[PDB]
Amino acid sequence: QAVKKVAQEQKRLSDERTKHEAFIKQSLSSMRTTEEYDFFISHASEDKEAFVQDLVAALRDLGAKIFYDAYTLKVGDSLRRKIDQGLANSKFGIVVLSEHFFSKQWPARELDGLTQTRILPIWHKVSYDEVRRFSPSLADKVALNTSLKSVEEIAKELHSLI
Amino acid sequence: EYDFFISHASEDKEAFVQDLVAALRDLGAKIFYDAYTLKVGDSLRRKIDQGLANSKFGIVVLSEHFFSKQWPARELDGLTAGQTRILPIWHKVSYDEVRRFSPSLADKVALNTSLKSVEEIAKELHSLI
Repeated sequence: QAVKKVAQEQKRLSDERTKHEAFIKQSLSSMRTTEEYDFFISHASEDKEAFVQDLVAALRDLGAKIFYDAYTLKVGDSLRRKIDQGLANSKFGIVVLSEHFFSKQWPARELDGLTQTRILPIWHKVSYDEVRRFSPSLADKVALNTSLKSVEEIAKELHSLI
Repeated sequence: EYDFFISHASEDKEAFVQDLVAALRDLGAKIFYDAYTLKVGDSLRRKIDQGLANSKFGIVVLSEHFFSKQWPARELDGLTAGQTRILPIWHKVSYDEVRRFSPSLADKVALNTSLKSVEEIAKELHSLI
């Protein structure tokens, strides 16, 4: 009888997951509907070899043009000026939201300013409470998750913007 | 008997487990966790079997520290199965890196701390009484 409630929870979790995938796909459709390069990707020094390499390896196979060596954050400058120089070069921009990213200690106003738009944040190995601590607004809104989709699926989803 | 039991790595007990146990105790549920913290040399399947006997439901928290303990593949793929009384919780872990250990566990949907808050996960767990 105890398993039945686990089944009910299972069904609820499944419906919620369905709604979430629908939401992000609907926002990307509105984003595409609304530059020499396709994407640029802002990340920390620690995430570069770990996740970013795999993502650009995934996107370049689909035929996307990216450059990630340029946009490594040293945590010594403004986030705004780093995302605007990339919007001048690329069609879209990606920010990898991780523990290494939040450890740089960025001004609240800039994180509040990260949120049609051409910028797409990707949650990588973070909890909701943790993101809510640095900026509750950034955590409240929707973004891509590495906990929900594989790197390859994420790459296809991004490629739908071009 | 107890309501839940929550197995976990020794590293996540102060970061997430203490918070969840606190939240679930604030909701009137009785759970125990210090007895079900696992060492690198353990049998996952037998440990959960001890857990389903002194409590009604079981919780496994899937984190980098949990996977750093190299469990057998058969014991992660067995978390899934058959009637199921166990509830996995994803905490700060990537999809692809779960696949490295168990694809069957990665395709199964579970509670995700990147989606809900600890208080929200607590309520959502309390719905099972």
